Amino acid sequence: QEDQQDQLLKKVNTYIKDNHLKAQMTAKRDERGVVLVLQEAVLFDTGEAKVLKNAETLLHQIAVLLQTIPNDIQVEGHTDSRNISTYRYPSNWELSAARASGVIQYFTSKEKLPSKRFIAVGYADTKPVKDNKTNEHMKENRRVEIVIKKS
Amino acid sequence: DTKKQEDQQDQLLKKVNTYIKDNHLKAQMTAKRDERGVVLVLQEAVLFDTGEAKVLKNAETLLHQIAVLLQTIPNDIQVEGHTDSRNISTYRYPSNWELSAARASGVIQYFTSKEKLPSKRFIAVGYADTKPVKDNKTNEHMKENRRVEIVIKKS
Repeated sequence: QEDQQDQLLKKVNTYIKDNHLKAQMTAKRDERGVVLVLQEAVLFDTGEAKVLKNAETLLHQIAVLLQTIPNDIQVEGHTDSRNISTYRYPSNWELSAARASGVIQYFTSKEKLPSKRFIAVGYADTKPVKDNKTNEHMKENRRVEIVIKKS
Repeated sequence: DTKKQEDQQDQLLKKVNTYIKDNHLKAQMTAKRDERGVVLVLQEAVLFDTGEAKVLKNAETLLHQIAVLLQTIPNDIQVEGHTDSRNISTYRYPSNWELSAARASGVIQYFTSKEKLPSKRFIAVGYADTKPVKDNKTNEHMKENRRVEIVIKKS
Protein backbone atom coordinates (compact mmCIF):
# COMPACT_ATOMS: atom_id res chain seq x y z
CA GLN A 1 0.00 0.00 0.00
CA GLU A 2 2.85 2.39 0.82
CA ASP A 3 4.93 1.70 -2.30
CA GLN A 4 1.77 1.55 -4.44
CA GLN A 5 0.87 5.07 -3.30
CA ASP A 6 4.33 6.49 -3.99
CA GLN A 7 4.35 4.88 -7.44
CA LEU A 8 0.90 6.29 -8.25
CA LEU A 9 1.85 9.81 -7.13
CA LYS A 10 5.02 9.55 -9.22
CA LYS A 11 2.94 8.38 -12.19
CA VAL A 12 0.51 11.26 -11.72
CA ASN A 13 3.19 13.94 -11.37
CA THR A 14 4.91 12.50 -14.45
CA TYR A 15 1.65 12.77 -16.41
CA ILE A 16 1.27 16.40 -15.29
CA LYS A 17 4.83 17.15 -16.45
CA ASP A 18 4.64 15.24 -19.75
CA ASN A 19 1.42 17.06 -20.66
CA HIS A 20 2.55 20.53 -19.45
CA LEU A 21 -0.27 20.86 -16.91
CA LYS A 22 1.65 22.21 -13.88
CA ALA A 23 -0.07 25.60 -14.06
CA GLN A 24 -3.51 23.94 -14.18
CA MET A 25 -3.31 21.34 -11.40
CA THR A 26 -1.16 20.02 -8.56
CA ALA A 27 -0.95 16.51 -7.12
CA LYS A 28 -0.30 15.26 -3.61
CA ARG A 29 -0.79 12.25 -1.36
CA ASP A 30 -2.70 12.19 1.91
CA GLU A 31 -4.75 9.65 3.83
CA ARG A 32 -7.44 9.62 1.12
CA GLY A 33 -5.03 8.59 -1.65
CA VAL A 34 -3.54 10.63 -4.50
CA VAL A 35 -5.38 13.92 -4.94
CA LEU A 36 -5.47 16.32 -7.90
CA VAL A 37 -6.18 19.91 -6.83
CA LEU A 38 -7.75 22.26 -9.40
CA GLN A 39 -8.42 25.87 -8.44
CA GLU A 40 -11.83 27.27 -9.39
CA ALA A 41 -10.57 29.48 -12.23
CA VAL A 42 -9.52 26.56 -14.47
CA LEU A 43 -13.02 25.00 -14.33
CA PHE A 44 -15.82 27.46 -13.51
CA ASP A 45 -16.98 31.04 -13.46
CA THR A 46 -17.47 32.75 -10.10
CA GLY A 47 -20.53 31.38 -8.30
CA GLU A 48 -21.30 28.98 -11.16
CA ALA A 49 -20.94 25.22 -11.63
CA LYS A 50 -21.00 24.86 -15.43
CA VAL A 51 -17.75 23.45 -16.79
CA LEU A 52 -16.25 26.19 -18.95
CA LYS A 53 -15.68 25.43 -22.63
CA ASN A 54 -11.94 26.10 -22.25
CA ALA A 55 -11.94 23.68 -19.30
CA GLU A 56 -13.05 20.71 -21.42
CA THR A 57 -9.55 20.14 -22.82
CA LEU A 58 -8.13 19.96 -19.29
CA LEU A 59 -10.87 17.58 -18.15
CA HIS A 60 -10.21 15.48 -21.25
CA GLN A 61 -6.49 15.31 -20.43
CA ILE A 62 -7.37 14.22 -16.88
CA ALA A 63 -9.82 11.64 -18.22
CA VAL A 64 -7.07 10.12 -20.37
CA LEU A 65 -5.03 9.68 -17.19
CA LEU A 66 -7.98 8.25 -15.24
CA GLN A 67 -8.67 5.64 -17.93
CA THR A 68 -5.23 4.09 -17.35
CA ILE A 69 -5.92 3.23 -13.70
CA PRO A 70 -8.69 1.18 -12.03
CA ASN A 71 -9.12 3.23 -8.85
CA ASP A 72 -12.44 4.65 -7.72
CA ILE A 73 -12.62 8.44 -8.10
CA GLN A 74 -14.07 10.88 -5.55
CA VAL A 75 -14.57 14.42 -6.89
CA GLU A 76 -14.88 17.01 -4.11
CA GLY A 77 -16.20 20.55 -4.44
CA HIS A 78 -15.04 23.28 -2.04
CA THR A 79 -16.16 26.90 -1.68
CA ASP A 80 -14.81 29.80 0.28
CA SER A 81 -17.10 31.17 3.01
CA ARG A 82 -18.71 33.88 0.85
CA ASN A 83 -22.49 33.60 0.87
CA ILE A 84 -24.33 32.17 -2.14
CA SER A 85 -28.13 32.20 -2.26
CA THR A 86 -29.30 32.16 -5.88
CA TYR A 87 -32.10 30.22 -7.52
CA ARG A 88 -29.56 27.85 -9.06
CA TYR A 89 -27.47 27.54 -5.86
CA PRO A 90 -29.34 28.30 -2.62
CA SER A 91 -26.24 27.67 -0.47
CA ASN A 92 -22.55 26.81 -0.53
CA TRP A 93 -23.50 23.15 -0.02
CA GLU A 94 -25.40 23.07 -3.32
CA LEU A 95 -22.71 25.06 -5.14
CA SER A 96 -19.89 22.78 -3.95
CA ALA A 97 -21.93 19.68 -4.78
CA ALA A 98 -22.96 21.04 -8.19
CA ARG A 99 -19.31 21.63 -9.14
CA ALA A 100 -18.26 18.09 -8.23
CA SER A 101 -21.33 16.73 -10.04
CA GLY A 102 -20.61 18.85 -13.12
CA VAL A 103 -17.08 17.47 -13.41
CA ILE A 104 -18.32 13.89 -13.02
CA GLN A 105 -21.08 14.45 -15.57
CA TYR A 106 -18.39 15.60 -18.00
CA PHE A 107 -16.24 12.51 -17.30
CA THR A 108 -19.16 10.10 -17.73
CA SER A 109 -21.30 11.60 -20.48
CA LYS A 110 -18.66 13.15 -22.77
CA GLU A 111 -15.51 11.15 -21.93
CA LYS A 112 -17.44 7.87 -21.42
CA LEU A 113 -15.79 6.87 -18.17
CA PRO A 114 -17.98 4.35 -16.28
CA SER A 115 -20.37 6.08 -13.87
CA LYS A 116 -19.77 3.37 -11.26
CA ARG A 117 -16.25 4.75 -10.72
CA PHE A 118 -17.40 8.10 -9.35
CA ILE A 119 -18.82 9.71 -6.23
CA ALA A 120 -19.70 13.42 -6.04
CA VAL A 121 -18.86 15.13 -2.74
CA GLY A 122 -19.68 18.65 -1.58
CA TYR A 123 -17.94 20.20 1.42
CA ALA A 124 -19.28 23.78 1.16
CA ASP A 125 -16.77 25.91 3.17
CA THR A 126 -16.00 23.36 5.91
CA LYS A 127 -12.47 22.44 4.69
CA PRO A 128 -10.53 25.67 4.09
CA VAL A 129 -6.87 25.38 3.20
CA LYS A 130 -6.13 27.87 5.98
CA ASP A 131 -9.13 30.15 6.65
CA ASN A 132 -11.28 32.86 5.03
CA LYS A 133 -9.72 35.90 6.71
CA THR A 134 -8.14 37.31 3.52
CA ASN A 135 -8.99 37.28 -0.18
CA GLU A 136 -5.82 35.27 -0.79
CA HIS A 137 -7.00 32.59 1.63
CA MET A 138 -10.53 32.58 0.21
CA LYS A 139 -9.20 32.12 -3.33
CA GLU A 140 -7.22 28.99 -2.52
CA ASN A 141 -10.35 27.59 -0.82
CA ARG A 142 -12.35 27.69 -4.10
CA ARG A 143 -11.21 24.44 -5.60
CA VAL A 144 -12.12 20.95 -6.80
CA GLU A 145 -10.16 17.97 -5.50
CA ILE A 146 -10.10 14.78 -7.58
CA VAL A 147 -9.29 11.97 -5.13
CA ILE A 148 -7.83 8.77 -6.59
CA LYS A 149 -8.74 6.31 -3.84
CA LYS A 150 -6.51 3.42 -2.80
CA SER A 151 -6.96 0.32 -4.95
CA ASP B 1 -11.62 -4.25 18.81
CA THR B 2 -14.13 -5.39 16.20
CA LYS B 3 -16.46 -6.80 18.86
CA LYS B 4 -16.13 -3.64 20.96
CA GLN B 5 -17.02 -1.49 17.92
CA GLU B 6 -19.60 -3.66 16.13
CA ASP B 7 -21.42 -4.21 19.43
CA GLN B 8 -21.31 -0.41 19.78
CA GLN B 9 -22.75 -0.11 16.27
CA ASP B 10 -25.38 -2.71 17.15
CA GLN B 11 -26.45 -0.59 20.13
CA LEU B 12 -26.62 2.54 17.96
CA LEU B 13 -28.93 0.87 15.44
CA LYS B 14 -31.20 -0.32 18.25
CA LYS B 15 -31.24 3.26 19.58
CA VAL B 16 -32.22 4.59 16.15
CA ASN B 17 -34.91 1.94 15.62
CA THR B 18 -36.30 2.70 19.08
CA TYR B 19 -36.39 6.42 18.22
CA ILE B 20 -38.30 5.62 15.01
CA LYS B 21 -40.77 3.50 16.98
CA ASP B 22 -41.23 5.86 19.93
CA ASN B 23 -41.92 8.81 17.61
CA HIS B 24 -44.26 6.97 15.19
CA LEU B 25 -41.92 7.42 12.22
CA LYS B 26 -41.92 3.89 10.75
CA ALA B 27 -43.85 4.88 7.62
CA GLN B 28 -41.44 7.76 6.94
CA MET B 29 -38.00 6.20 7.46
CA THR B 30 -36.15 2.94 8.02
CA ALA B 31 -32.75 2.26 9.52
CA LYS B 32 -30.11 -0.37 8.89
CA ARG B 33 -26.43 -1.02 9.47
CA ASP B 34 -23.84 -1.85 6.82
CA GLU B 35 -20.11 -1.32 6.34
CA ARG B 36 -20.60 2.47 6.24
CA GLY B 37 -22.21 2.65 9.68
CA VAL B 38 -25.85 3.16 10.74
CA VAL B 39 -27.99 4.50 7.90
CA LEU B 40 -31.38 6.26 7.83
CA VAL B 41 -33.24 5.69 4.55
CA LEU B 42 -35.82 8.25 3.39
CA GLN B 43 -37.71 7.71 0.14
CA GLU B 44 -37.89 10.85 -2.00
CA ALA B 45 -41.57 11.59 -1.36
CA VAL B 46 -41.01 12.35 2.34
CA LEU B 47 -38.54 15.13 1.36
CA PHE B 48 -38.91 16.39 -2.23
CA ASP B 49 -41.20 16.63 -5.21
CA THR B 50 -40.32 14.95 -8.51
CA GLY B 51 -37.08 16.17 -10.07
CA GLU B 52 -36.55 18.89 -7.46
CA ALA B 53 -34.08 19.35 -4.60
CA LYS B 54 -35.97 21.90 -2.48
CA VAL B 55 -37.00 20.42 0.87
CA LEU B 56 -40.79 20.45 1.08
CA LYS B 57 -42.23 22.60 3.86
CA ASN B 58 -44.18 19.59 5.15
CA ALA B 59 -40.91 17.64 5.38
CA GLU B 60 -39.49 20.08 7.94
CA THR B 61 -41.19 18.30 10.86
CA LEU B 62 -39.52 14.98 10.02
CA LEU B 63 -36.16 16.69 9.52
CA HIS B 64 -36.53 18.32 12.95
CA GLN B 65 -37.23 14.93 14.53
CA ILE B 66 -34.15 13.54 12.80
CA ALA B 67 -32.08 16.53 13.95
CA VAL B 68 -33.11 15.91 17.57
CA LEU B 69 -31.81 12.34 17.27
CA LEU B 70 -28.59 13.49 15.59
CA GLN B 71 -27.95 15.97 18.41
CA THR B 72 -27.65 13.08 20.88
CA ILE B 73 -24.57 11.59 19.18
CA PRO B 74 -21.19 12.99 18.09
CA ASN B 75 -20.74 11.03 14.85
CA ASP B 76 -19.89 12.58 11.50
CA ILE B 77 -22.85 12.51 9.11
CA GLN B 78 -22.80 11.73 5.38
CA VAL B 79 -26.00 12.57 3.49
CA GLU B 80 -26.29 10.67 0.18
CA GLY B 81 -28.63 11.44 -2.71
CA HIS B 82 -29.70 8.65 -5.08
CA THR B 83 -31.83 8.76 -8.24
CA ASP B 84 -33.35 6.12 -10.45
CA SER B 85 -32.12 5.71 -14.03
CA ARG B 86 -34.72 8.16 -15.43
CA ASN B 87 -32.86 10.92 -17.28
CA ILE B 88 -33.22 14.54 -16.12
CA SER B 89 -32.05 17.68 -17.93
CA THR B 90 -33.48 20.88 -16.45
CA TYR B 91 -32.03 24.33 -15.82
CA ARG B 92 -31.18 23.60 -12.18
CA TYR B 93 -30.21 19.92 -12.63
CA PRO B 94 -28.51 19.01 -15.93
CA SER B 95 -28.12 15.35 -14.90
CA ASN B 96 -28.85 12.80 -12.20
CA TRP B 97 -25.41 13.54 -10.73
CA GLU B 98 -26.46 17.14 -10.09
CA LEU B 99 -29.94 16.18 -8.89
CA SER B 100 -28.64 13.59 -6.42
CA ALA B 101 -25.94 15.90 -5.03
CA ALA B 102 -28.34 18.85 -4.75
CA ARG B 103 -30.80 16.73 -2.77
CA ALA B 104 -28.11 15.72 -0.28
CA SER B 105 -27.14 19.41 -0.08
CA GLY B 106 -30.64 20.70 0.58
CA VAL B 107 -31.00 18.30 3.50
CA ILE B 108 -27.69 19.42 4.99
CA GLN B 109 -28.48 23.10 4.45
CA TYR B 110 -31.70 22.55 6.40
CA PHE B 111 -29.86 20.79 9.25
CA THR B 112 -27.20 23.49 9.47
CA SER B 113 -29.25 26.64 8.82
CA LYS B 114 -32.52 25.72 10.58
CA GLU B 115 -31.63 23.03 13.14
CA LYS B 116 -28.27 24.53 14.23
CA LEU B 117 -26.29 21.34 13.63
CA PRO B 118 -22.61 22.26 13.11
CA SER B 119 -21.62 22.40 9.44
CA LYS B 120 -18.39 20.49 10.17
CA ARG B 121 -20.40 17.32 10.92
CA PHE B 122 -21.63 16.91 7.34
CA ILE B 123 -20.60 15.93 3.86
CA ALA B 124 -22.95 15.98 0.87
CA VAL B 125 -22.67 12.94 -1.41
CA GLY B 126 -24.28 12.30 -4.78
CA TYR B 127 -24.42 8.83 -6.36
CA ALA B 128 -26.83 9.49 -9.28
CA ASP B 129 -28.27 6.06 -10.24
CA THR B 130 -25.10 4.03 -9.60
CA LYS B 131 -26.44 2.39 -6.39
CA PRO B 132 -29.93 0.99 -7.02
CA VAL B 133 -31.67 -0.84 -4.19
CA LYS B 134 -32.04 -3.76 -6.61
CA ASP B 135 -32.46 -2.54 -10.21
CA ASN B 136 -34.43 -0.16 -12.45
CA LYS B 137 -36.51 -2.79 -14.28
CA THR B 138 -39.87 -1.94 -12.67
CA ASN B 139 -41.74 1.11 -11.43
CA GLU B 140 -41.58 -0.06 -7.82
CA HIS B 141 -37.83 -0.69 -8.10
CA MET B 142 -37.20 2.73 -9.67
CA LYS B 143 -39.36 4.30 -6.96
CA GLU B 144 -37.38 2.79 -4.08
CA ASN B 145 -34.13 3.93 -5.74
CA ARG B 146 -35.16 7.61 -5.42
CA ARG B 147 -34.06 8.19 -1.87
CA VAL B 148 -31.75 9.95 0.56
CA GLU B 149 -29.55 7.95 2.92
CA ILE B 150 -28.34 9.65 6.11
CA VAL B 151 -25.17 7.79 7.11
CA ILE B 152 -24.08 7.96 10.75
CA LYS B 153 -20.35 7.24 10.39
CA LYS B 154 -18.28 5.24 12.86
CA SER B 155 -15.94 6.64 15.51
